[PDB]
Amino acid sequence: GAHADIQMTQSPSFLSASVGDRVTITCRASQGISSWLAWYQQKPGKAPKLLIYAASSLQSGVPSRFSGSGSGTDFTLTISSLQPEDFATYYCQQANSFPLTFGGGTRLEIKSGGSTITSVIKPEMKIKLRMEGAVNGHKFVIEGEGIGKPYEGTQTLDLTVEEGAPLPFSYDILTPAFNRAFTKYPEDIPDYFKQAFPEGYSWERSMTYEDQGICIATSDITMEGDCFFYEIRFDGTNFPPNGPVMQKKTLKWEPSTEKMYVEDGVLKGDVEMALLLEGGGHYRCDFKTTYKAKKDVRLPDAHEVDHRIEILSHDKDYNKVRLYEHAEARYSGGGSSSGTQVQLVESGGGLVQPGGSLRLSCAASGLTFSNYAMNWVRQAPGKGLEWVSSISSRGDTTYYADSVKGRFTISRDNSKSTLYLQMNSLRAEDAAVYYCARLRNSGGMDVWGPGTTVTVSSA
Repeated sequence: GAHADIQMTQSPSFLSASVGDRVTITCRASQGISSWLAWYQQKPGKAPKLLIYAASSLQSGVPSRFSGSGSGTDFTLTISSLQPEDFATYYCQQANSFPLTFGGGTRLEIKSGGSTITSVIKPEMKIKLRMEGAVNGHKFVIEGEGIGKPYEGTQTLDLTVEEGAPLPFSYDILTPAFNRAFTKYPEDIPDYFKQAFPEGYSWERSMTYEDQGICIATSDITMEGDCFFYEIRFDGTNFPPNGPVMQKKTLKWEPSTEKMYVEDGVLKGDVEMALLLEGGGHYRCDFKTTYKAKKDVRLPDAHEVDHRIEILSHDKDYNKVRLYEHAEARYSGGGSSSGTQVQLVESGGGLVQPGGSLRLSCAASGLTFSNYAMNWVRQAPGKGLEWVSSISSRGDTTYYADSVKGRFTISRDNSKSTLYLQMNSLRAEDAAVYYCARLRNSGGMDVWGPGTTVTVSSA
Protein backbone atom coordinates (compact mmCIF):
# COMPACT_ATOMS: atom_id res chain seq x y z
CA GLY A 1 0.00 0.00 0.00
CA ALA A 2 0.90 3.69 -0.10
CA HIS A 3 3.72 4.22 2.39
CA ALA A 4 6.26 6.93 3.15
CA ASP A 5 9.67 6.53 1.54
CA ILE A 6 12.01 7.45 4.40
CA GLN A 7 15.60 7.68 3.19
CA MET A 8 18.17 7.51 5.97
CA THR A 9 21.57 8.96 5.12
CA GLN A 10 24.53 9.25 7.50
CA SER A 11 27.63 11.42 7.41
CA PRO A 12 30.43 10.93 7.27
CA SER A 13 30.39 7.50 5.64
CA PHE A 14 33.86 6.89 7.06
CA LEU A 15 36.47 8.68 9.13
CA SER A 16 39.85 8.03 10.76
CA ALA A 17 40.21 8.68 14.50
CA SER A 18 42.48 8.15 17.51
CA VAL A 19 41.75 6.86 20.99
CA GLY A 20 40.69 9.80 23.13
CA ASP A 21 39.16 11.70 20.21
CA ARG A 22 35.64 13.09 20.42
CA VAL A 23 33.58 11.79 17.50
CA THR A 24 30.13 12.92 16.38
CA ILE A 25 28.28 11.31 13.48
CA THR A 26 24.92 12.42 12.17
CA CYS A 27 22.04 11.15 10.13
CA ARG A 28 19.26 12.79 8.16
CA ALA A 29 15.83 11.38 7.43
CA SER A 30 14.06 12.41 4.26
CA GLN A 31 10.83 13.06 6.22
CA GLY A 32 10.00 13.50 9.88
CA ILE A 33 10.40 10.38 12.00
CA SER A 34 9.64 12.11 15.33
CA SER A 35 12.28 10.67 17.72
CA TRP A 36 11.93 6.98 16.76
CA LEU A 37 15.59 6.60 15.85
CA ALA A 38 18.02 3.98 17.10
CA TRP A 39 21.78 3.58 16.72
CA TYR A 40 23.74 0.34 16.32
CA GLN A 41 27.42 -0.54 16.60
CA GLN A 42 28.75 -3.34 14.39
CA LYS A 43 32.20 -4.73 14.80
CA PRO A 44 33.78 -6.80 12.01
CA GLY A 45 32.30 -10.27 11.88
CA LYS A 46 29.75 -9.59 14.63
CA ALA A 47 26.07 -8.80 14.68
CA PRO A 48 24.87 -5.22 15.22
CA LYS A 49 24.56 -4.21 18.88
CA LEU A 50 21.92 -1.70 20.04
CA LEU A 51 23.46 1.44 21.57
CA ILE A 52 20.67 4.03 21.72
CA TYR A 53 16.91 4.11 21.09
CA ALA A 54 14.40 6.96 20.95
CA ALA A 55 17.33 9.14 19.84
CA SER A 56 18.78 9.63 23.36
CA SER A 57 18.00 6.66 25.61
CA LEU A 58 21.00 4.42 26.27
CA GLN A 59 20.64 0.66 26.12
CA SER A 60 21.50 -1.13 29.36
CA GLY A 61 25.23 -1.81 29.63
CA VAL A 62 26.29 0.91 27.16
CA PRO A 63 29.08 3.07 28.65
CA SER A 64 28.24 6.70 29.34
CA ARG A 65 30.63 8.08 26.71
CA PHE A 66 27.91 7.32 24.13
CA SER A 67 25.16 9.92 23.78
CA GLY A 68 22.56 10.89 21.23
CA SER A 69 20.08 13.62 20.41
CA GLY A 70 17.69 14.83 17.73
CA SER A 71 14.00 14.91 16.90
CA GLY A 72 12.41 15.29 13.49
CA THR A 73 14.77 14.77 10.57
CA ASP A 74 18.28 15.31 11.98
CA PHE A 75 20.03 13.28 14.69
CA THR A 76 23.51 12.84 16.13
CA LEU A 77 25.47 10.14 17.91
CA THR A 78 28.48 11.29 19.96
CA ILE A 79 31.36 9.43 21.60
CA SER A 80 33.11 11.78 24.01
CA SER A 81 36.36 9.79 24.19
CA LEU A 82 36.98 7.05 21.63
CA GLN A 83 38.23 3.77 23.15
CA PRO A 84 39.73 0.77 21.30
CA GLU A 85 36.43 -1.09 21.76
CA ASP A 86 34.63 1.63 19.77
CA PHE A 87 36.16 1.29 16.27
CA ALA A 88 33.23 -0.25 14.40
CA THR A 89 30.67 0.51 11.72
CA TYR A 90 27.71 2.51 13.07
CA TYR A 91 24.17 2.36 11.67
CA CYS A 92 21.05 4.36 12.38
CA GLN A 93 17.54 3.01 12.04
CA GLN A 94 14.14 4.65 11.88
CA ALA A 95 11.07 3.14 13.53
CA ASN A 96 8.38 5.70 12.83
CA SER A 97 6.69 3.45 10.27
CA PHE A 98 7.08 0.34 8.15
CA PRO A 99 9.16 -0.36 6.17
CA LEU A 100 11.93 0.06 8.74
CA THR A 101 15.05 1.62 7.25
CA PHE A 102 18.75 1.74 8.10
CA GLY A 103 21.28 4.38 7.20
CA GLY A 104 24.21 3.53 4.97
CA GLY A 105 26.56 3.30 7.93
CA THR A 106 29.64 5.12 9.19
CA ARG A 107 32.95 3.26 9.47
CA LEU A 108 35.44 4.28 12.18
CA GLU A 109 39.01 3.53 11.05
CA ILE A 110 42.04 3.60 13.37
CA LYS A 111 44.17 6.52 12.19
CA SER A 112 47.74 5.48 11.30
CA GLY A 113 47.01 2.01 12.68
CA GLY A 114 49.31 1.09 15.51
CA SER A 115 52.17 3.25 14.22
CA THR A 116 52.39 4.94 17.62
CA ILE A 117 52.73 1.78 19.71
CA THR A 118 55.20 0.17 17.24
CA SER A 119 57.58 3.11 17.72
CA VAL A 120 57.91 2.23 21.45
CA ILE A 121 57.53 -1.56 21.52
CA LYS A 122 59.44 -2.73 18.44
CA PRO A 123 58.22 -5.77 16.45
CA GLU A 124 61.31 -7.49 17.88
CA MET A 125 62.48 -6.88 21.45
CA LYS A 126 65.46 -8.50 23.19
CA ILE A 127 65.35 -9.59 26.85
CA LYS A 128 67.96 -9.31 29.61
CA LEU A 129 67.03 -10.59 33.08
CA ARG A 130 68.51 -11.59 36.43
CA MET A 131 66.71 -13.76 38.98
CA GLU A 132 67.90 -14.07 42.57
CA GLY A 133 66.10 -16.26 45.07
CA ALA A 134 65.80 -19.24 47.40
CA VAL A 135 63.74 -22.48 47.39
CA ASN A 136 63.50 -24.39 50.69
CA GLY A 137 66.34 -22.13 51.81
CA HIS A 138 68.60 -22.98 48.82
CA LYS A 139 69.97 -19.71 47.39
CA PHE A 140 70.54 -19.36 43.65
CA VAL A 141 71.03 -16.77 40.90
CA ILE A 142 69.93 -17.16 37.27
CA GLU A 143 70.62 -14.84 34.34
CA GLY A 144 68.99 -14.82 30.94
CA GLU A 145 69.09 -13.33 27.48
CA GLY A 146 66.43 -13.71 24.85
CA ILE A 147 64.38 -12.23 22.05
CA GLY A 148 60.71 -12.20 21.16
CA LYS A 149 57.97 -10.78 18.96
CA PRO A 150 55.67 -8.81 21.30
CA TYR A 151 52.89 -8.41 18.73
CA GLU A 152 52.85 -12.13 17.93
CA GLY A 153 52.93 -13.22 21.59
CA THR A 154 56.12 -15.31 21.28
CA GLN A 155 59.51 -15.24 22.97
CA THR A 156 62.59 -17.39 23.59
CA LEU A 157 65.05 -17.19 26.47
CA ASP A 158 68.44 -18.75 27.18
CA LEU A 159 68.93 -19.16 30.94
CA THR A 160 72.13 -19.96 32.86
CA VAL A 161 72.39 -20.75 36.57
CA GLU A 162 75.10 -18.46 37.95
CA GLU A 163 74.93 -19.35 41.68
CA GLY A 164 73.54 -22.34 43.55
CA ALA A 165 74.29 -24.94 40.81
CA PRO A 166 73.13 -27.65 40.61
CA LEU A 167 69.57 -26.73 41.64
CA PRO A 168 67.97 -29.39 43.90
CA PHE A 169 64.38 -28.55 42.91
CA SER A 170 62.36 -28.88 39.73
CA TYR A 171 63.23 -26.09 37.31
CA ASP A 172 59.61 -25.99 36.12
CA ILE A 173 58.55 -24.03 39.22
CA LEU A 174 60.68 -21.10 37.96
CA THR A 175 59.77 -20.85 34.32
CA PRO A 176 56.58 -18.71 34.62
CA ALA A 177 58.66 -16.13 36.54
CA PHE A 178 60.98 -15.76 33.52
CA ASN A 179 56.46 -10.55 30.84
CA ARG A 180 52.98 -9.97 29.46
CA ALA A 181 54.24 -7.38 26.96
CA PHE A 182 54.88 -10.59 24.96
CA THR A 183 51.18 -11.26 24.35
CA LYS A 184 49.19 -10.98 21.12
CA TYR A 185 46.37 -8.52 21.90
CA PRO A 186 43.45 -8.12 19.45
CA GLU A 187 42.76 -4.54 18.41
CA ASP A 188 39.55 -4.17 20.46
CA ILE A 189 41.10 -5.13 23.84
CA PRO A 190 43.17 -2.39 25.53
CA ASP A 191 46.73 -3.63 25.94
CA TYR A 192 47.69 -2.81 29.53
CA PHE A 193 51.26 -4.03 29.18
CA LYS A 194 52.45 -2.48 25.92
CA GLN A 195 50.83 0.83 26.95
CA ALA A 196 52.96 0.77 30.11
CA PHE A 197 56.17 1.42 28.22
CA PRO A 198 58.76 3.01 27.92
CA GLU A 199 58.39 3.37 31.73
CA GLY A 200 57.36 -0.25 32.30
CA TYR A 201 55.49 -2.14 34.97
CA SER A 202 55.96 -4.67 37.76
CA TRP A 203 54.16 -7.76 38.99
CA GLU A 204 53.80 -9.64 42.26
CA ARG A 205 52.72 -13.28 42.20
CA SER A 206 51.78 -16.03 44.63
CA MET A 207 51.86 -19.70 43.64
CA THR A 208 50.08 -22.09 45.99
CA TYR A 209 50.71 -25.75 45.19
CA GLU A 210 48.42 -28.58 46.22
CA ASP A 211 50.91 -30.11 48.72
CA GLN A 212 51.22 -26.70 50.50
CA GLY A 213 54.47 -25.67 48.83
CA ILE A 214 54.26 -21.92 48.26
CA CYS A 215 56.23 -19.62 45.97
CA ILE A 216 56.25 -15.83 45.93
CA ALA A 217 57.85 -13.90 43.09
CA THR A 218 58.18 -10.27 42.03
CA SER A 219 59.53 -8.78 38.80
CA ASP A 220 60.37 -5.18 37.86
CA ILE A 221 60.29 -4.70 34.08
CA THR A 222 61.96 -1.75 32.36
CA MET A 223 63.01 -0.96 28.81
CA GLU A 224 65.57 1.05 26.89
CA GLY A 225 65.82 0.94 23.13
CA ASP A 226 64.75 -2.46 21.85
CA CYS A 227 65.53 -4.42 25.03
CA PHE A 228 63.43 -5.31 28.08
CA PHE A 229 65.20 -5.64 31.45
CA TYR A 230 63.79 -7.81 34.27
CA GLU A 231 64.87 -7.84 37.92
CA ILE A 232 63.25 -10.95 39.42
CA ARG A 233 63.03 -12.07 43.05
CA PHE A 234 61.86 -15.66 43.67
CA ASP A 235 61.12 -17.46 46.96
CA GLY A 236 59.60 -20.82 47.78
CA THR A 237 59.16 -22.90 50.94
CA ASN A 238 57.45 -25.94 52.44
CA PHE A 239 58.01 -28.20 49.46
CA PRO A 240 57.93 -31.71 50.97
CA PRO A 241 61.16 -33.68 50.48
CA ASN A 242 59.44 -36.56 48.63
CA GLY A 243 57.18 -34.34 46.52
CA PRO A 244 57.51 -33.93 42.76
CA VAL A 245 59.36 -30.61 43.13
CA MET A 246 62.26 -31.70 45.35
CA GLN A 247 62.34 -35.11 43.61
CA LYS A 248 62.35 -33.43 40.15
CA LYS A 249 59.39 -35.42 38.83
CA THR A 250 57.75 -32.69 36.72
CA LEU A 251 57.75 -32.82 32.91
CA LYS A 252 55.99 -29.67 31.69
CA TRP A 253 53.28 -27.13 32.41
CA GLU A 254 49.99 -27.86 30.73
CA PRO A 255 48.57 -25.06 28.56
CA SER A 256 46.55 -22.62 30.65
CA THR A 257 44.07 -19.75 30.51
CA GLU A 258 44.75 -16.77 32.76
CA LYS A 259 41.72 -14.67 33.72
CA MET A 260 42.51 -10.93 33.64
CA TYR A 261 40.42 -8.47 35.62
CA VAL A 262 40.63 -5.02 37.19
CA GLU A 263 40.51 -4.48 40.95
CA ASP A 264 41.81 -1.64 43.18
CA GLY A 265 42.93 0.26 40.07
CA VAL A 266 45.39 -2.35 38.82
CA LEU A 267 45.21 -5.45 36.62
CA LYS A 268 45.04 -8.85 38.30
CA GLY A 269 45.49 -12.34 36.87
CA ASP A 270 44.25 -15.70 38.20
CA VAL A 271 45.27 -18.98 36.56
CA GLU A 272 44.88 -22.59 37.64
CA MET A 273 48.08 -24.36 36.62
CA ALA A 274 49.02 -28.00 36.40
CA LEU A 275 52.37 -29.71 36.05
CA LEU A 276 52.42 -33.04 34.27
CA LEU A 277 54.39 -35.65 36.23
CA GLU A 278 56.40 -38.74 35.40
CA GLY A 279 53.87 -41.56 35.54
CA GLY A 280 50.99 -39.44 34.27
CA GLY A 281 49.48 -37.58 37.22
CA HIS A 282 49.35 -33.83 37.69
CA TYR A 283 50.62 -31.38 40.29
CA ARG A 284 48.29 -28.41 40.64
CA CYS A 285 48.91 -24.79 41.55
CA ASP A 286 46.90 -21.57 41.80
CA PHE A 287 48.66 -18.42 40.53
CA LYS A 288 47.53 -14.97 41.68
CA THR A 289 49.30 -12.06 40.01
CA THR A 290 48.99 -8.32 40.48
CA TYR A 291 50.21 -6.21 37.54
CA LYS A 292 51.05 -2.53 38.14
CA ALA A 293 51.97 -0.09 35.37
CA LYS A 294 54.33 2.69 36.49
CA LYS A 295 52.13 5.33 34.80
CA ASP A 296 48.43 5.84 34.14
CA VAL A 297 47.31 3.57 31.30
CA ARG A 298 43.92 2.57 29.93
CA LEU A 299 42.53 -0.26 32.04
CA PRO A 300 40.91 -3.10 30.05
CA ASP A 301 37.73 -5.03 30.58
CA ALA A 302 37.88 -8.60 31.84
CA HIS A 303 39.44 -10.97 29.32
CA GLU A 304 41.60 -14.09 29.15
CA VAL A 305 45.18 -14.86 28.17
CA ASP A 306 46.01 -18.34 26.90
CA HIS A 307 49.55 -19.59 27.63
CA ARG A 308 51.88 -22.31 26.44
CA ILE A 309 55.35 -22.54 27.99
CA GLU A 310 57.97 -25.20 27.33
CA ILE A 311 61.64 -25.97 27.86
CA LEU A 312 63.06 -26.49 24.37
CA SER A 313 66.45 -27.83 25.54
CA HIS A 314 68.58 -28.24 28.64
CA ASP A 315 71.70 -29.87 29.98
CA LYS A 316 71.57 -32.62 32.61
CA ASP A 317 71.40 -30.30 35.66
CA TYR A 318 69.36 -27.50 34.00
CA ASN A 319 72.35 -25.18 34.36
CA LYS A 320 71.58 -24.23 30.71
CA VAL A 321 67.93 -23.92 29.64
CA ARG A 322 66.19 -22.65 26.51
CA LEU A 323 62.64 -21.55 27.25
CA TYR A 324 59.73 -20.65 24.96
CA GLU A 325 56.36 -19.03 25.63
CA HIS A 326 53.36 -18.26 23.45
CA ALA A 327 50.56 -16.08 24.80
CA GLU A 328 47.40 -14.61 23.30
CA ALA A 329 44.55 -12.52 24.70
CA ARG A 330 40.85 -12.88 23.87
CA TYR A 331 37.36 -12.56 25.32
CA SER A 332 35.96 -15.66 26.96
CA GLY A 333 32.26 -16.17 26.25
CA GLY A 334 32.47 -17.20 22.60
CA GLY A 335 28.80 -12.86 16.54
CA SER A 336 25.39 -12.41 18.19
CA SER A 337 24.43 -9.43 20.36
CA SER A 338 22.01 -8.82 23.24
CA GLY A 339 21.23 -6.35 26.00
CA THR A 340 19.88 -8.92 28.49
CA GLN A 341 20.20 -12.74 28.74
CA VAL A 342 18.24 -14.13 25.74
CA GLN A 343 20.02 -15.93 22.89
CA LEU A 344 19.20 -16.21 19.18
CA VAL A 345 20.86 -18.68 16.80
CA GLU A 346 19.95 -18.75 13.10
CA SER A 347 20.34 -21.81 10.89
CA GLY A 348 19.56 -22.91 7.37
CA GLY A 349 21.93 -20.77 5.32
CA GLY A 350 23.43 -22.35 2.26
CA LEU A 351 24.04 -22.39 -1.46
CA VAL A 352 21.12 -22.19 -3.91
CA GLN A 353 20.87 -21.60 -7.62
CA PRO A 354 18.90 -18.59 -8.90
CA GLY A 355 15.16 -19.17 -8.67
CA GLY A 356 15.68 -21.75 -5.94
CA SER A 357 14.12 -21.69 -2.51
CA LEU A 358 15.55 -21.76 1.00
CA ARG A 359 13.96 -21.86 4.46
CA LEU A 360 15.76 -20.13 7.33
CA SER A 361 14.95 -20.59 11.00
CA CYS A 362 16.07 -19.06 14.28
CA ALA A 363 15.85 -20.56 17.78
CA ALA A 364 15.10 -18.39 20.81
CA SER A 365 15.99 -19.18 24.41
CA GLY A 366 16.09 -17.35 27.72
CA LEU A 367 12.91 -15.28 27.37
CA THR A 368 9.22 -15.50 26.49
CA PHE A 369 9.52 -15.68 22.71
CA SER A 370 5.75 -15.23 22.26
CA ASN A 371 5.99 -11.87 24.07
CA TYR A 372 7.88 -9.82 21.46
CA ALA A 373 7.83 -9.04 17.76
CA MET A 374 10.63 -10.46 15.62
CA ASN A 375 12.50 -9.26 12.55
CA TRP A 376 14.77 -10.47 9.78
CA VAL A 377 17.57 -8.16 8.69
CA ARG A 378 20.09 -9.00 6.00
CA GLN A 379 23.53 -7.70 5.02
CA ALA A 380 24.84 -8.32 1.51
CA PRO A 381 28.64 -8.75 1.21
CA GLY A 382 30.24 -5.32 1.55
CA LYS A 383 26.87 -3.61 2.06
CA GLY A 384 24.81 -2.16 4.90
CA LEU A 385 21.92 -3.51 6.94
CA GLU A 386 18.62 -3.98 5.10
CA TRP A 387 15.36 -4.73 6.88
CA VAL A 388 13.58 -7.74 5.37
CA SER A 389 10.47 -8.73 7.29
CA SER A 390 8.68 -8.34 10.61
CA ILE A 391 6.10 -10.34 12.52
CA SER A 392 3.89 -9.51 15.49
CA SER A 393 4.26 -11.56 18.66
CA ARG A 394 1.20 -13.74 18.01
CA GLY A 395 2.01 -13.94 14.29
CA ASP A 396 -1.20 -12.52 12.79
CA THR A 397 0.09 -9.33 11.13
CA THR A 398 3.35 -9.35 9.16
CA TYR A 399 5.30 -6.77 7.17
CA TYR A 400 7.83 -7.06 4.35
CA ALA A 401 10.35 -4.98 2.48
CA ASP A 402 9.34 -4.16 -1.08
CA SER A 403 12.49 -5.88 -2.39
CA VAL A 404 11.16 -9.27 -1.19
CA LYS A 405 7.40 -8.72 -1.05
CA GLY A 406 5.74 -11.76 -2.64
CA ARG A 407 8.72 -14.13 -2.59
CA PHE A 408 9.49 -14.25 1.17
CA THR A 409 7.24 -15.44 3.99
CA ILE A 410 7.90 -14.88 7.70
CA SER A 411 6.29 -17.08 10.34
CA ARG A 412 6.84 -18.31 13.88
CA ASP A 413 5.95 -21.20 16.18
CA ASN A 414 5.72 -19.88 19.73
CA SER A 415 5.47 -23.27 21.45
CA LYS A 416 8.87 -24.17 19.94
CA SER A 417 10.17 -20.58 20.34
CA THR A 418 11.43 -20.46 16.75
CA LEU A 419 11.10 -17.99 13.89
CA TYR A 420 11.06 -18.86 10.19
CA LEU A 421 11.75 -17.12 6.89
CA GLN A 422 10.66 -18.91 3.71
CA MET A 423 12.52 -17.60 0.65
CA ASN A 424 11.15 -18.32 -2.84
CA SER A 425 12.52 -17.33 -6.26
CA LEU A 426 15.91 -16.32 -4.87
CA ARG A 427 17.94 -13.73 -6.78
CA ALA A 428 21.62 -12.82 -6.73
CA GLU A 429 20.74 -9.72 -4.69
CA ASP A 430 19.12 -11.93 -2.04
CA ALA A 431 22.55 -13.36 -1.12
CA ALA A 432 23.52 -12.03 2.32
CA VAL A 433 24.11 -12.80 5.97
CA TYR A 434 20.58 -13.11 7.35
CA TYR A 435 20.16 -11.94 10.97
CA CYS A 436 17.20 -12.61 13.23
CA ALA A 437 16.52 -9.84 15.75
CA ARG A 438 13.99 -8.97 18.46
CA LEU A 439 12.03 -5.73 18.05
CA ARG A 440 11.04 -3.74 21.13
CA ASN A 441 8.27 -1.18 21.44
CA SER A 442 10.91 1.52 21.90
CA GLY A 443 11.85 0.95 18.22
CA GLY A 444 15.23 -0.71 18.76
CA MET A 445 16.29 -4.27 18.00
CA ASP A 446 17.98 -5.23 21.27
CA VAL A 447 18.83 -8.91 20.64
CA TRP A 448 20.39 -10.27 17.43
CA GLY A 449 21.66 -13.65 16.31
CA PRO A 450 25.05 -14.31 14.69
CA GLY A 451 23.43 -14.56 11.27
CA THR A 452 23.40 -17.33 8.70
CA THR A 453 24.75 -16.93 5.19
CA VAL A 454 22.78 -17.40 1.96
CA THR A 455 24.67 -17.83 -1.32
CA VAL A 456 22.96 -17.59 -4.72
CA SER A 457 25.11 -18.84 -7.58
CA SER A 458 24.89 -20.90 -10.77
CA ALA A 459 27.37 -22.83 -12.93
